[PDB]
Amino acid sequence: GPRALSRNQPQYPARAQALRIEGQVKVKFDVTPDGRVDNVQILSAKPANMFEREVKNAMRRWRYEPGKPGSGIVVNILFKINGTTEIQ
Amino acid sequence: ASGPRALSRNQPQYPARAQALRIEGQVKVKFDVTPDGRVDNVQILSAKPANMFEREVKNAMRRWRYEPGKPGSGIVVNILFKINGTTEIQ
Repeated sequence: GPRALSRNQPQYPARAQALRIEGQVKVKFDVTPDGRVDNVQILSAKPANMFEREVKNAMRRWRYEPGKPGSGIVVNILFKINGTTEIQ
Repeated sequence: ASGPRALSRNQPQYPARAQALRIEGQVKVKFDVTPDGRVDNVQILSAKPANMFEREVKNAMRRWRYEPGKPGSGIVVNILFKINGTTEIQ
């Protein structure tokens, strides 16, 4: 059913980035026939009180094809800290 | 411009311990290039934090390959170990 057109990545909260805190947020939502996200609910957020606002802010930006609704869709959003190298 | 030119420069592995501790670092190296195109006389000029990145830097630089027949001395490179946050939608 629902077909995503744009799913903006959330901003990594600056505090969490500075502290090198990883997280996971599991979210349930509906896709309306207008192609918008609706009825967003945070199923779990670990650690909590850190990533939820940026997750909800990103999901308001998401767009799906109109005329193809669906309800009770679950996504998992991962906030990852990773090490990379550079030869200068 | 002049001097030894690299054919291959292997990126160092991020040490597991450093990944686990989510720490960054920097290593500055001075080295020579032999006629066979190998790195030699590796000198660590700075390594911060200490006792974390030196081994993986050295192990990578022994893999590097330069043009043969064009030796040189005193080449300097800076190696960064960077931590950044990324996101994934699943």
